[PDB]
Amino acid sequence: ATKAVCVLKGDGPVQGIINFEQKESNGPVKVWGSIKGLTEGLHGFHVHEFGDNTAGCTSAGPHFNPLSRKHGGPKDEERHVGDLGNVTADKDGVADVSIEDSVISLSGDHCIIGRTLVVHEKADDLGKGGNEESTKTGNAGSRLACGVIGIAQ
Amino acid sequence: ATKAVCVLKGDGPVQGIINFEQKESNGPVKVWGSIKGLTEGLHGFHVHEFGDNTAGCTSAGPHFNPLSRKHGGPKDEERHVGDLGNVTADKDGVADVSIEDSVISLSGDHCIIGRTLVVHEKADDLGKGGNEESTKTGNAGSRLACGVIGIAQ
Ligand SMILES: [Cu+2]
Ligand SMILES: [Cu+2]
Ligand SMILES: [Zn+2]
Ligand SMILES: [Zn+2]
Repeated sequence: ATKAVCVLKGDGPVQGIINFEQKESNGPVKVWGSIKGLTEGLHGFHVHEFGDNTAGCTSAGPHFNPLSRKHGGPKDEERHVGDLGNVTADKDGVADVSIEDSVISLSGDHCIIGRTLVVHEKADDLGKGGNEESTKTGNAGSRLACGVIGIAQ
Repeated sequence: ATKAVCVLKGDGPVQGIINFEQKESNGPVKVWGSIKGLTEGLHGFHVHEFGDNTAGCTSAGPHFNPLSRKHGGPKDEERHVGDLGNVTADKDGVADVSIEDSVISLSGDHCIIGRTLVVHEKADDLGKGGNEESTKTGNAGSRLACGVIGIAQ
């Protein structure tokens, strides 16, 4: 009955709280919460490798990718472990996050705990961009707000 | 060669960066870094249970204590896993942290990764206080600055 939580923060107005809940060690992880201060529309949303906030969000490194694969959408089989795809922001800048994912986990090889969650400038093209970069970052742009994923009560 | 890192931050002037490095899974963890904005003298210094920063440092919960023991100094056998004792601050407010500890770990049962590090108002009395509270918190007072412990490169 594992739970985790993460406080997203950054240099600008983007901030929020995102919760994690994995009922069973082998099972899927529900991800939910509310991010605000976001430019209206789609935003990239990924778990990055390092829980390092030394030099801001940049220190977090690249997309969490322990199985050494190419970038993709969450439904895609060929994806990064940390590729949680997009989150959608409404008029007044709020994004009411509600994802459910089976690749990430709060335990084991795929353990995201102690690593960084990151919301992004532009939308994640889910790897279907055609250019070189789309296969890596998703062309989702700069890092607006981020936070280290922590064990929750 | 597992490494971790943590950015200590808070409501007031206290801030800093603390590094972790465990060369071997079964071995001790070197803790080092630099905290500043500290009142001159001793300060309590502990790993708390939860990586929760929702409602500030208070969300972190109590001292990390999976073996259900009483508070103590780091050298004491009867201690909390997360009891790293004290850190010393010099005149100009700076505390050059350099601990080495064998109870905490960056892997397994004692895994501190994904949990919160916390620097304190007063000094930790290392459980020798005689009162009720010294057996729990170390009488080290309020939480000045804290941060979630994250996986580092
Ligand atoms: Cu990303
Ligand atoms: Cu403490
Ligand atoms: Zn990716
Ligand atoms: Zn304690």
